[PDB]
Amino acid sequence: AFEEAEKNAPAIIFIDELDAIAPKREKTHGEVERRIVSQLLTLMDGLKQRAHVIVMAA
Amino acid sequence: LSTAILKQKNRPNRLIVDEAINEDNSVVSLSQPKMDELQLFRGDTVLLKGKKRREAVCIVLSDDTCSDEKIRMNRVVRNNLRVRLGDVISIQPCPDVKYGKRIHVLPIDDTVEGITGNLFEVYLKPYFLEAYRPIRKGDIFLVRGGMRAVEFKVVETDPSPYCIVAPDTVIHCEGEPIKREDEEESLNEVGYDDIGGCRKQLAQIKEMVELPLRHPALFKEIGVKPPRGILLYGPPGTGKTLIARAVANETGAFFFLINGPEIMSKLAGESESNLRKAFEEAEKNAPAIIFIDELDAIAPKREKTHGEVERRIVSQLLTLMDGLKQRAHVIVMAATNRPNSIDPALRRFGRFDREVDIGIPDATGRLEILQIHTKNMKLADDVDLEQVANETHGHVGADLAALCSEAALQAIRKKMDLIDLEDETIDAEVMNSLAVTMDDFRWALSQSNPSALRETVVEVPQVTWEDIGGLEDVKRELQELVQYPVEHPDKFLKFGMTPSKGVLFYGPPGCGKTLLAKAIANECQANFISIKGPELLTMWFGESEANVREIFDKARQAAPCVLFFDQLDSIAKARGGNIGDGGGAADRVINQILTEMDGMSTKKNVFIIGATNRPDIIDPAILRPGRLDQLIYIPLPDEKSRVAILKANLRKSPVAKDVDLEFLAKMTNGFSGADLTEICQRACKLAIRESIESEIRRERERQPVPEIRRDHFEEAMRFARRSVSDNDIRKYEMFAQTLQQSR
Ligand SMILES: Nc1ncnc2c1ncn2[C@@H]1O[C@H](COP(=O)(O)OP(=O)(O)OP(=O)(O)O)[C@@H](O)[C@H]1O
Ligand SMILES: Nc1ncnc2c1ncn2[C@@H]1O[C@H](COP(=O)(O)OP(=O)(O)OP(=O)(O)O)[C@@H](O)[C@H]1O
Ligand SMILES: [Mg+2]
Ligand SMILES: [Mg+2]
Repeated sequence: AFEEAEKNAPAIIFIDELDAIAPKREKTHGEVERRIVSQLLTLMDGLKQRAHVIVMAA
Repeated sequence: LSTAILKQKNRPNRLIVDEAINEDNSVVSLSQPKMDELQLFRGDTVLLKGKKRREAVCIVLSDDTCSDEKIRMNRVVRNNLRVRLGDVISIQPCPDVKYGKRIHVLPIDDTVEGITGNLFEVYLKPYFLEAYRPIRKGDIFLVRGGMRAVEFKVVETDPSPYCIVAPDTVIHCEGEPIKREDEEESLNEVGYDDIGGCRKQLAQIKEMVELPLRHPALFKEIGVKPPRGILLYGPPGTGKTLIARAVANETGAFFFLINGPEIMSKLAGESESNLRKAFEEAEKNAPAIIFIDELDAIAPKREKTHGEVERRIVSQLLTLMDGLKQRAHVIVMAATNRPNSIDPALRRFGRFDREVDIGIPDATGRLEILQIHTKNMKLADDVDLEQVANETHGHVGADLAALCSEAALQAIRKKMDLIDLEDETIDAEVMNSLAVTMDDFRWALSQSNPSALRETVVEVPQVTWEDIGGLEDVKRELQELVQYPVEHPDKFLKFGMTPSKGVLFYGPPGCGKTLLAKAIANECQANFISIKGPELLTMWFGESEANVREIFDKARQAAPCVLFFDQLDSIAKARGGNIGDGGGAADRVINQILTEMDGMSTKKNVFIIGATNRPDIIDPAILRPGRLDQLIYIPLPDEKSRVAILKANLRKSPVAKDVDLEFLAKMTNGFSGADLTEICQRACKLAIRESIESEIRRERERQPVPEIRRDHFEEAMRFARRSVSDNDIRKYEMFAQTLQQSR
């Protein structure tokens, strides 16, 4: 999702049901949820404002 | 118009089932005027629809003896239609029925036994010789002749399913005979008419599941999207799975059943793949219905879940129910008795958006359920299902089935004298005499109890109102407070006053509070829940509140129910008095109790009775209006009440005539009911000691005491003591004065 997001300069990402893939790490009982949250964090940080990719969440 | 879809409109095809005088299996008779109204000729083939999606084909005949509103059938085609006498069926002209190219039949296994010759040559061939009979696939027909008449099932038809058996048509009975049990199970199939007390719920279900699948064009044109997710929720045994079976049997749409825990599989990724396969197979065969029984098994809240596979399954269910909109005609219906345990996101818009509450039936609904369950039994004439419906205050439909089963089992027990279990066979006369009577149903009602109140049930002594002496005003007030709200709510609504739903008993120890509770349990026709004070408290945090919630919920489920709190001050003590000492769980318990007392609507008839001999330490909030409104002072008995108590205790005892109870009442001024009972018990023990010593003396001389006497009571009275002091009485007097001042 993120990669074919940066591939197109005006591309946009929308994450519906953010709480599903991004629960609070303080209260969570699974390794995979924490991994996916941190992976989303790394994907967000990888953006250098040159890709011009806008990510909304609901 | 809520249940308009249940009632069937009067149509020319709609006709009452009637007995046929002379019609054979392949023909039926209708009245000539009604026949002309239907534009039907003699000798025309006719297609009969029936319950549980079963149809038959016959030949319409004109009979003047037949009624116009009635269509005449023999029992064979009635069994082919799964119908009985008094039912309404629709008859239509079956078009382009063709002579059968070949038809394959299978006889029933029981009938073939004892028939040495060929079934075809003896029965089938003369039956179909120049018959030109119309038949359908799956029909069962009986042919007379030989040693025994033989039944047959037309398994295969060509052309299918309707075909005319011309002489050139080849009918053959080779193959495996059909078991009688299979035909019995097919005939005894669950339908919409096997459900009782859920007319409104059946209306909602038919409006949501049957109408969109039959007629989706109407929903498209009116502008709405038909509901996709339907969730049946209710107490156990209320009939959710019964409704699912009825829908599965009586719906033409493809039915897919998902048992919850069956989703799980050992292989990684196989469970959500099983869910995906279920939804894909529903899409392949559309219109489709997916029934998920025990939805809470695979769909708990993801936040509370500690397993990754369970959370992935909940997410897969969310995704599939979201994509259900793309699916053309798949409808997902789920059943659960723990609707609160379901993941909340699954109850949102677009997924399980419709919820049907299969609740506890009322008196008329219980009568319908009893009529449904007793239709096959051999009831006697004296039976009265109306009384049985009125007695079962908390039964849900599984309890009524249990009641019918127990009544029939008692009926069978009454013949265990005539038939021994070790006997190899039974005389036919014993079967002929066997029948269920009203006495058996009354025995069942005596044993019957709601399934919900199976953990709170306690053995209560058989205390009767005549066992209690005095307290006549209290007895009358309690009887009215129990009977009036349940019997005549309309008057209370008319005058605008809600009936009091809370009673507290306060008084000296031993004055008759728990005895009154026992009398209420034995005599009143209301379910009784008696709980000890500290029964609910649990060390684990959050469990005591859950216990209060469970007890109040199962009180509501059994309404009209009486919820008795013996030693209420343990359950409800003054807040802040012991707040500093302890964790604070008792305050949470009392707050939960207050919430439950406030939460009850008046429509549920849950009477709450509290008993305590320490009203001064009852929490003041409990006595506030709306919760435990009526406060009753069970006082220390007076002279007339003491005479009544002494008579009630000695009612079943042999007491000498010269024993004067009036003087005993006079001398025991400050005594309570427990004190008088102790006096009588002491007199009884003295009499028993005298009798035992007399028997010992007679045995000694070899190697009396017909009743209690005046000397026994005289000896017992010197041991007697007044249990309640004057200061104790003054305590309740001050409580009453303060309470009156507050009010
Ligand atoms: N309204 C009713 N009319 C007729 N029979 C009923 C009705 N409700 C229940 N029954 C009978 O009682 C039993 C109900 O069992 P069922 O599986 O339908 O209940 P349920 O609601 O699914 O319960 P649970 O929550 O424990 O799964 C069946 O034997 C059924 O014949
Ligand atoms: N009015 C009465 N008629 C007959 N027996 C009575 C009466 N009042 C009390 N008794 C008898 O005296 C005893 C009193 O017990 P009971 O359960 O009625 O007391 P209680 O009022 O609930 O008191 P406690 O506060 O000690 O629990 C029992 O043995 C009961 O049978
Ligand atoms: Mg069930
Ligand atoms: Mg008591």
